[PDB]
Amino acid sequence: SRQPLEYVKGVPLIKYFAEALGPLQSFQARPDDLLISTYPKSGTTWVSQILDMIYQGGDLEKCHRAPIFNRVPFLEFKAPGIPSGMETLKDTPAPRLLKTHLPLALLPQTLLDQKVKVVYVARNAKDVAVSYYHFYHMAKVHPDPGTWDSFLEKFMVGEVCYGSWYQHVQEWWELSRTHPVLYLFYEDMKENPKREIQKILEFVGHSLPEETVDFMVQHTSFKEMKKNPMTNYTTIPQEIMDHSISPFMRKGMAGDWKTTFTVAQNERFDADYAEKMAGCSLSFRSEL
Ligand SMILES: Nc1ncnc2c1ncn2[C@@H]1O[C@H](COP(=O)(O)O)[C@@H](OP(=O)(O)O)[C@H]1O
Ligand SMILES: N#Cc1cc2ccc(O)cc2oc1=O
Repeated sequence: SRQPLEYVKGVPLIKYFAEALGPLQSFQARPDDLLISTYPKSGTTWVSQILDMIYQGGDLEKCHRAPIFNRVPFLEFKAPGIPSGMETLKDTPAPRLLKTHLPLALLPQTLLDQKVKVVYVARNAKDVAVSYYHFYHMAKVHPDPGTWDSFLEKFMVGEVCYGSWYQHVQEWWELSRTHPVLYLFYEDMKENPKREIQKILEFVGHSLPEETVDFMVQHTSFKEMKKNPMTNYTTIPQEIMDHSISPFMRKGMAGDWKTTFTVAQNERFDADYAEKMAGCSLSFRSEL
């Protein structure tokens, strides 16, 4: 493991994800599919759990039928010993929830032709960066992230798995212009999850009772999801993920980046960020 990244169409990737793209070429989307798309560490699991509960009518015992990574197939996923997004998906009953981090340049065209509904979650880049740094350590398939300063440097030039956060959040934002895309923010979800959930409920067309929403709002909170082995990844083998080094469910906070970023890193990050997100309507909250 810890192989360096491989590049495909300008997108750096973990070697195994890269290979995954082959079999991923045969994939056929259905009109009733729903795609969960985020830049890594931006709240994929949060919203996956939310979405699956909606798909099970709120029943909690049904959501414990299997790991979230089995309930929500990971499109580009493939790893040494353990089913590939494509396998797991063969036994996946419709309507299907699917997970991806792929930028548009790599996204299977079938998804756009079938006009598949997309739920996109964005998070502030500073928190994403810190989160991703910690994730790199614990998720052993990735290259050495190095020191934090070193990793922060790569993250600014997009030399991390999945490429530039700046390109990802902006390209799906423009797609939303003209594809059914619910475009959400991690920090809004943090602020008032109930509100975000109604948005999701509306988006997917379903409608659920208050009692049921508050129910979901609470079994989708960080602590509950941190408790639940069907969401905390603690059944994924040690070799792929060691939660000792760092939990998948680490902090779940907005503003955590302030205890990692140095003042110098912050000033340099802010200056470069301006340049890159210039002429863009996207407006992020670094803190609540
Ligand atoms: N229910 C929840 N509420 C808030 N944050 C959550 C959450 N479940 C997971 N997260 C956080 O989302 C990040 C991982 O997202 P993804 O699923 O996209 O990889 C981690 O952030 P931290 O590293 O800040 O803890 C994780 O703690
Ligand atoms: N190896 C590996 C993994 C990479 C990975 C990347 C993104 C993600 O959301 C979940 C992931 O889970 C993994 O097990």
